[PDB]
Amino acid sequence: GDQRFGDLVFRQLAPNVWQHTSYLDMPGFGAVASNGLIVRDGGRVLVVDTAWTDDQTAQILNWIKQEINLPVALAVVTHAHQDKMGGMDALHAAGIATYANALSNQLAPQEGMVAAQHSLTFAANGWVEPATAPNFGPLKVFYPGPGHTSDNITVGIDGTDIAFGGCLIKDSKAKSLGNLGDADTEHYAASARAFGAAFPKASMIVMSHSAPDSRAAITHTARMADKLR
Ligand SMILES: COc1cc(C)cc2oc(=O)cc(CP(=O)(O)O)c12
Ligand SMILES: [Zn+2]
Repeated sequence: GDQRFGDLVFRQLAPNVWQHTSYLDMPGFGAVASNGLIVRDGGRVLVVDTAWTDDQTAQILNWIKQEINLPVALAVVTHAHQDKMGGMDALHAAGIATYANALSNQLAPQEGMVAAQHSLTFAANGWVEPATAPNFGPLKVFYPGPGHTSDNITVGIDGTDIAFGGCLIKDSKAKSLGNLGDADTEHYAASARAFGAAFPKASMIVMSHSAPDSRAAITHTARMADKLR
């Protein structure tokens, strides 16, 4: 079940995979939950996305120390908004190697974010160029095209049924596509479907603002995005 740890929530999704959840009271939008992932790969831990803030991200590291007690080898962050990169300084203070889409690192300063230390680049078909993602273990990084943002990336976990859509994917009952302020509305539907096609065996879809869902999250998100065109 859900584990409350200070102001954060942690939920085990698989033997080696947990979801981290943090909250930011955004004036005009309530207290918004954001989810990322924690993956144990043998004797090390890999993180997908920060929490909203440095303090919350340090608390993620504290939870990892108490519940897993292995070094965090790297973190990858999935676009240049605060819910995904707001805690970069906490990762750096902890000595953790950080990775983001090159475009996310380019956008970070203007978005008020600190850039990751390393830039991922992507082949024309969307798969990460492997030399830019060394030692990623089971994390398979895919750029599906522009959607929630132009830089949004996605992550599958090899050896599990889990894929992470970040803010690109909304749950199967969602009423809207959320914050479209930086979105590519023309390309969103295709990008959502490209995420599903990249991880065809993923039956558990994890996303930024809802609990994990079935693949109906992908079909429903794409069908809603069909309207934006
Ligand atoms: C940049 O961020 C946001 C901006 C605005 C105007 C509203 C928002 O409302 C949310 O609920 C979540 C976010 C972060 P997100 O776009 O999900 O990365 C958000
Ligand atoms: Zn965003």
